[PDB]
Amino acid sequence: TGDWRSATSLYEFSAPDIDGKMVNLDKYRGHTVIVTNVASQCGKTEVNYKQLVDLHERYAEKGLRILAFPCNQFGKQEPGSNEEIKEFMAQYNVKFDMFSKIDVNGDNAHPLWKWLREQPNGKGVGGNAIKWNFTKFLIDKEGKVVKRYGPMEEPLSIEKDLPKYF
Repeated sequence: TGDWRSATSLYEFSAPDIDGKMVNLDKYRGHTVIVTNVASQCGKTEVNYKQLVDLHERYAEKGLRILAFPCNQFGKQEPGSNEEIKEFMAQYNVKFDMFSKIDVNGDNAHPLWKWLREQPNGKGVGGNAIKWNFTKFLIDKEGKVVKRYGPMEEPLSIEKDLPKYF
């Protein structure tokens, strides 16, 4: 319907986790959140998964949550099923929150990702499309997008921004 456009925070959305269960994202109320689109066959798959796991291990106890959305729109680098994707992330000891595969660009993009890219701090410079695998959005404890990091920005580079939003 498009009726997601009236939302003004992360907490108005729901999305299915990687086991297929619908997660109401208002569960993240009051937490600091990173949302990222992931892929298993990307040149930066390893550095992003290793460093997202490191961020989660070190900062979950400070209220950080990480929401990972698989996406096959970037070089068909997430071709596997949700069950295969779940198995893949086990080699990295992923313990943050894993979601079912989605599109992030175009008319079929999941409404959460359409919304993320329309935010004042989520929309980028000359257009808001997701450029490639492992874009990250940093979301504050009120559910607002505060920063967007591109595919080349390694997760450890979010660390310098993260604690101030605690």
